[PDB]
Amino acid sequence: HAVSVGKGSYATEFPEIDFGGINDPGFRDQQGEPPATIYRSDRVTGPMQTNSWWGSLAVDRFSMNQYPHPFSVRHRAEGLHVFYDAPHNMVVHENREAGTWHIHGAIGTDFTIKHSGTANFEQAVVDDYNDWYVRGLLENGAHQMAITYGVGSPYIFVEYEDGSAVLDFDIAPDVWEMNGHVIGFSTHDHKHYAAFAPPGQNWSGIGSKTLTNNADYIAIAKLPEKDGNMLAKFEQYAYSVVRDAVADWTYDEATGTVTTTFEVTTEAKVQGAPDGTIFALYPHQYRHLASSSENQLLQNYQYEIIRGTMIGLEGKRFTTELTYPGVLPSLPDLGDYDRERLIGYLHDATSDYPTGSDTYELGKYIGKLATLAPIADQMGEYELAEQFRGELKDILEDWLQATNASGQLKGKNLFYYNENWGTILGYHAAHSSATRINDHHFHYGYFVKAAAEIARADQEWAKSENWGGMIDLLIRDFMADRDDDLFPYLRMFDPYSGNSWADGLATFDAGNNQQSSSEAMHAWTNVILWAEATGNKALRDRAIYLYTTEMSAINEYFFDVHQEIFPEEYGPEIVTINWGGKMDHATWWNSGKVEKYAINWLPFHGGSLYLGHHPDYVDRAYEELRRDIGSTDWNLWSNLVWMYRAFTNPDDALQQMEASIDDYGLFDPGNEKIIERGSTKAQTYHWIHNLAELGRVDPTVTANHPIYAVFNKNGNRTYIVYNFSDSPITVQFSDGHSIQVEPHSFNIGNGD
Ligand SMILES: OC[C@H]1O[C@@H](O[C@@H]2[C@@H](O)[C@H](O)O[C@H](CO)[C@H]2O)[C@H](O)[C@@H](O)[C@@H]1O
Ligand SMILES: OC[C@H]1O[C@@H](O[C@@H]2[C@@H](O)[C@H](O)O[C@H](CO)[C@H]2O)[C@H](O)[C@@H](O)[C@@H]1O
Repeated sequence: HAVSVGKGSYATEFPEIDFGGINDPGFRDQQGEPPATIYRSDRVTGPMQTNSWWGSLAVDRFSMNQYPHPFSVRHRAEGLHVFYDAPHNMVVHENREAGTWHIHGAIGTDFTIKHSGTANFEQAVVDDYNDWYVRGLLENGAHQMAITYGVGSPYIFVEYEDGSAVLDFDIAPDVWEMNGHVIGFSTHDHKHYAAFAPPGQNWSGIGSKTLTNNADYIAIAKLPEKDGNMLAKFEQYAYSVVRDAVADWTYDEATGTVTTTFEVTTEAKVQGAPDGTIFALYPHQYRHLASSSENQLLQNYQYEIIRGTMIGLEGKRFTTELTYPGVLPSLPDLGDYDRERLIGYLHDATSDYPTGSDTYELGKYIGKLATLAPIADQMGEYELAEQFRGELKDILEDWLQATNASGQLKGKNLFYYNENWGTILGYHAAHSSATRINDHHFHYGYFVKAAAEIARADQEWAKSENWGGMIDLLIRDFMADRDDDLFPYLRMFDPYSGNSWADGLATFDAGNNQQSSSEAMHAWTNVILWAEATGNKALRDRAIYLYTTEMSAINEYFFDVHQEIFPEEYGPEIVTINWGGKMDHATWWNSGKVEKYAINWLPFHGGSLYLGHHPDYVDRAYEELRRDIGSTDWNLWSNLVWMYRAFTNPDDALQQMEASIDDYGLFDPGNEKIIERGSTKAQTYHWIHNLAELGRVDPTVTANHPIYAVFNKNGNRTYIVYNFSDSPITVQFSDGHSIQVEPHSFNIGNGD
């Protein structure tokens, strides 16, 4: 009932859960499994994809509302409803007492794509998928309608079995261009679309509420404008149905460049149809478009969506280019702190304990210990650092074993492989990590942090035959490569939307969502560190690709650093939860003002420096939070605000820290006013004093190795490298600076 993996194991039978005498129904219901029923055809076998923009198609009989931008769509017994949020559908609402804001559209229907033979389909199943498109199959015996659609596709491709095409409207549309087999039309409220059938198959019902075509293939396009030249361009690719779509990437270690090429492969539905499509690019893509793709832009082809303006680009492929900025295992010892005061805070942290038994609360605790251990090493407190790492080893050697001393499955503190979906689940579970396959990057990222800190000091422990095998299993669950026997590809990540999606099932009418983008960035950071420590180049590079891409989406959709995406009337300077179809300044729990910003900053670690790349943003966001609070009396998590403020004004951060850090004493789970429960006084004091000495993050300098950071204080650069190798290295920076680094050390600020 368990599979050995090095010294560890995972359960292959669902354990008899030890509830610990807790009767709370919510807690008990968490210790379960994801849904038994998966709505997929027999063409889709093996580990099932989860955490996707389209997931509600797999989980609900039909689907919930989905956002294949620029459209929204939903499957129903009667067919596929299609919608586009026009400006008149978009609203920005504020609930002052709740402190929440919501940017959202409507769940309406512009028309329904129907099958002539039935309006009572039995179910809609996933019939195929690739990196960002899905093929949904509405089924009723011989009657079938296969719908191919995707984020960044202004087409919906429709294939019929045993019937023909129907477009049904509640109010008769305006057919403003009638080319026989191709029509340009607008809804009563002036939304512009087109429909395409093979030559000779002419549309009927023009002027009525129901447009019909005898063809067994049609495509729908959202048109950017009521424009016959655009209609003519959409005709060129309307018969090229996307079958394959891959996002292939490379990391150039010398330059830091992460290059991603998005390539489709299509199947021709008429003779001579080109192999290509029209893509709709999101801001995080087109702002980084490779020179070589520029000639494919369709300049005036714009769509407004929740994430700003999408633009059209034609052809088989396009490429984006991003810059990986490095990460560190920890800030080094470069601050002007009182070392005895910091040593005292390190000892104070021995009082801390996890505030729950589930993967998330245990995760926060081990992240806390892993953050303290290098600081203890720096202060010369090696015995204390060893105590922290020993505690990490004790916790991980427990959780990474599924059996007890007698060889029976444990009832808690273990991992289990759900074969139905194909996912590793940890018990105790929380935040629907097991029942909805939620948040695996957020939770398991902390387990990887703990393992990476152990590996930094003890390479033996981290070997695959020891505890490394189980760590690499957890990593595969949340970010597997292609053709993994146990897990779907890159579970958490949507390579086209550019971000992770936290909900395994996506059964919301706003599509999927992600709240803590920083806990996603923390997961990617820790995989980079773990992979560097254990000599796994392929895994490291995949995590670099994720870190760097996710960063591009965070800066657009969570922060809107360019002040182009959020509506002018939206008050806050952050979106807390991004959805497929809407944006909230709100949290998944009842919180105050600080938390609706800081949930996208925490935890602070050696990969957090991406938060400081846009100093005008950091100032604008801080000042807005300060305005709303009305002072620097933060309602909760004060230390996170001080650490954030230190990115641009460490003098201010320092004065706030000095005034309040010692307000309360040792760890108290009931009181997060000053110190957030995943944080410590030691971490806070070490971070702010390091920033005070280093100055600003400098993202204009790259290096030819991946574990580094560059800071700039009034034109004076500080270069930091950590070397995980047994051998000395030389690191070349993009500004001409060159340094040597000894084995298993920082170049500067090793401490002692
Ligand atoms: O959707 C991902 C997020 O899910 C959150 O839990 C949700 C519950 O709070 C709510 O009552 O029910 C929905 C399902 O309808 C749950 O998804 C977690 O708390 C978040 O951590 C998670 O990212
Ligand atoms: O401060 C006590 C409150 O903490 C909340 O936990 C938050 C998580 O839900 C969220 O996923 O992460 C943040 C940051 O780690 C946590 O503070 C509980 O949900 C509340 O019920 C609790 O009162």
